[PDB]
Amino acid sequence: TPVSVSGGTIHFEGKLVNAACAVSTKSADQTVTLGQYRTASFTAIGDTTAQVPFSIVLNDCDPKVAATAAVAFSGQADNTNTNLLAVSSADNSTTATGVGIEILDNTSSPLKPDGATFSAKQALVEGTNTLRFTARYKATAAATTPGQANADATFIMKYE
Repeated sequence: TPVSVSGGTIHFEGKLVNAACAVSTKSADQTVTLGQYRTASFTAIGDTTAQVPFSIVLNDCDPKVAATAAVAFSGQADNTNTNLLAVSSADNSTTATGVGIEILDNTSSPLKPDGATFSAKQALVEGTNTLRFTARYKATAAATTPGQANADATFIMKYE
């Protein structure tokens, strides 16, 4: 018996600015796999899947230029809960409904995906610095439907 599954990926891009730090070329164009989940196991508004880790790696940082770094995220927001990213599918596949994608900083704080809600400021050390995040699905309806649940977002660095 086939199973109904919801899952997909989120793709992140950012500007390559030679500011206080330089963003790794790997981090500035990356795809994070969120997993596949049994659709029937989403049974209530607010159900969430496991947090999937991803990183933004900064190279060649100079704390003398800027003591701290933070990140904001921008994408098309879910209409039911605008603190989540709306999900989409490829043309050959159906889109899941009743879920959005949540991004959290390393303090476990969700970030509104409006391009102006920045993560907790992190102290920089000379050279390479790792900024850690997670992503997951969050149900926006009690009854969800199966399919692909992908998103595209941009990230924005703030050095202070």
